Amino acid sequence: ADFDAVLKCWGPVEADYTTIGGLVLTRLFKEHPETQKLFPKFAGIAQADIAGNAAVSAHGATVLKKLGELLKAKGSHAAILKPLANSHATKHKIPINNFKLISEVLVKVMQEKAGLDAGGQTALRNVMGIIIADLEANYKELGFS
Ligand code: HEM
Repeated sequence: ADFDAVLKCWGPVEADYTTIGGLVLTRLFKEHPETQKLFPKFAGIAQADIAGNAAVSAHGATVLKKLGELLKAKGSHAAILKPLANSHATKHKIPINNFKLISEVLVKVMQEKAGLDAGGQTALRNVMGIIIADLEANYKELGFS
C-alpha cells in the first residue's frame, strides 16, 4: 500500500524528471555538502552554480527514473536493486548513510512540488527504508558494512 501511496503523487515527478531531479541534487548538495564530493564530475562546483547546471539535472533525472521504475515494481525489485547496490558500493564507493540523506531530500521535494501529504510522507519514508535496507544487505554481501 505504501508504494501505491507514493505513486499517487508521482505524476509531477515523472512529468519533469530533469527539473525535479535537479531540485533534488541541488538541495542534497546544499544541505549535505559532503555528498557533492562523492560525485567527482560535480565536486567543486560552486553551490550557486548547481541549480542552473544541466548536467546535474540530467543525472538527477537518471536517479528519479530509476526510483520510478523501483516503484512501478512495488517491492519485487531484486533485478533492479542488486545492480544498483553493486555499482554504488564497488564503482561509486557511496557509504550507505548517503541514501538516507537523498531520501530525506526527496520527501521534502515531493511535499513541496508533488502534493505528497502527511500520510504520503510516511509512506515514502517507509518505501525508502525498504530500498535502503536492501541496498545495505547487498552491500554486506559484497563486504561493505
Ligand atoms: C535511491 C537513490 C539512488 C538511485 C536510485 C541512484 C541511481 C543511480 C543510477 C541509475 C546511476 C547510473 C547507473 C549506475 O552507475 O549505477 C547512478 C550513478 C551514480 N550515483 Fe546514484 N543513485 C542513488 C543515490 C546515490 C547517492 C546517495 C549518491 C551519492 C551521495 C550516488 C552517487 C552516484 C554516482 C557518483 C554515480 C555515477 C555518476 C556518473 O559517473 O555519471 N547515488 N545512480
